[PDB]
Amino acid sequence: HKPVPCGWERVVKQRLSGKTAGKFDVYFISPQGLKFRSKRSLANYLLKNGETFLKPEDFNFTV
Amino acid sequence: HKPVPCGWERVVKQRLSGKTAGKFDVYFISPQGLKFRSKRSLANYLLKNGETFLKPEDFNFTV
DNA sequence: CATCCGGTGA
DNA sequence: TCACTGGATGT
Ligand SMILES: [Zn+2]
Ligand SMILES: [Zn+2]
Ligand SMILES: [Zn+2]
Repeated sequence: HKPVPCGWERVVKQRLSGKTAGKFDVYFISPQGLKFRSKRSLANYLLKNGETFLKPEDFNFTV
Repeated sequence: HKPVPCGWERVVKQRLSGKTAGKFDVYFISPQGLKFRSKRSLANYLLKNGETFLKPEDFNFTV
C-alpha cells in the first residue's frame, strides 16, 4: 500500500486493441505534465534534475 | 555440430546490460518468423501444429 | 513474468 | 514530453 507524491498523478490504463488488449499499464504525470511510462525513465528524470527528496521507490508502477 | 532444420534460423545472442550481462542465449526463428526463446515453447509449438517430422531434440538451445 | 521503450500512424 | 501498442529484454 503506497501513497502518490504530491502534485503527481498516477494513471492505470487498460489496453484496448492488439494482441495485448486487456493488458494494463501504469504511468505517472509530473506536476509539470511530463508523462513517465516506466520506473527507469522516471528515475533517469530524478537524476538529470538532482532530485534529492523523491526516490524511484516512491513510484508504484505495478497493478 | 548438430545441424539446423531447413528454413529455420538459429541465433546466438549476448546480454548487454543488467545482472547477467555477458551471458549467451540461443533462440530460433521459424520459416514464418516466429521466435522461440525456449525449448519448451518450441516443443509446444510442434504439438499445437501436429508436426510429425521435426523433433524438439533437433533444436539445440545450448551454447 | 515484469519491465521496458521503439515503431506506428491518426 | 503524442497516445497506444508490439515484442525485446533480463529476472
Ligand atoms: Zn500531498
Ligand atoms: Zn564438425
Ligand atoms: Zn536444408
